[PDB]
Amino acid sequence: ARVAVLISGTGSNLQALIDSTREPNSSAQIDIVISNKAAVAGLDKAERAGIPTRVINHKLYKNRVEFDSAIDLVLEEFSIDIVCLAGFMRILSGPFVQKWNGKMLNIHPSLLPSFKGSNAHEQALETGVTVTGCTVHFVAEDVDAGQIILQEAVPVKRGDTVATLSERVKLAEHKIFPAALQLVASGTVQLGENGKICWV
Ligand SMILES: Nc1nc2[nH]c(CCCc3cc(C(=O)N[C@@H](CCC(=O)O)C(=O)O)cs3)cc2c(=O)[nH]1
Ligand SMILES: NCC(=O)N[C@@H]1O[C@H](COP(=O)([O-])[O-])[C@@H](O)[C@H]1O
Repeated sequence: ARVAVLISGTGSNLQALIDSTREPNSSAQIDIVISNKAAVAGLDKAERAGIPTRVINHKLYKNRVEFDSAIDLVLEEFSIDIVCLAGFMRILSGPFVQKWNGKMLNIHPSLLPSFKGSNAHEQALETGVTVTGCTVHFVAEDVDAGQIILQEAVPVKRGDTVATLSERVKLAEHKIFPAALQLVASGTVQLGENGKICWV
């Protein structure tokens, strides 16, 4: 299966996916990396790995649908089968999500359904949980509400900050995102016709 990875920043999740998809038994190949932001470290990581990159600046588009259309054009250019959102921070439009239904995965740094949104660690710390984690899910129109593929729990230590908690949770993200991508790319896991996860 042919994979696009969408990023907005550092790209540690991208790097873990590069490493995993290059293992001999990988059912996935990363063929394009798309950032909505110029000059982020994730682009350097892609270039170092010899993977093509595109920058599609959302600020240059009148609305989400036009921006998503520009992304979709590149996905078609590279005959992409599966999209991974890896630190990509834009909400995607309904029609784009529908087109890619069952083919698009996101990593989120909480145990969904807790702490949806862009500041999950801030929320986890404010709430005072002692266990947080990360989630890979299929992307549905409602943000962070699509079907869960894998999760991993991560402890919150007393005195944690976003810096220390995010660091600990990223170690888990780097395990479950490659594992989830392999499950979907191999056809082991799919989004069922009933909209529920199906393990074949
Ligand atoms: N339809 C849909 N889109 C998705 N995009 C992402 C991946 C991103 C999930 C998130 C983005 C934001 C958000 O508020 N984005 C802002 C910009 C934030 C920023 O400037 O950094 C926006 O898009 O206007 C909060 S969580 C997941 C996901 C999903 O499940 N469904
Ligand atoms: N709303 C999605 C979200 O918060 N994504 C989170 O952004 C970070 C990106 O790190 P990376 O650029 O090093 O992969 C990761 O923690 C990812 O789960």
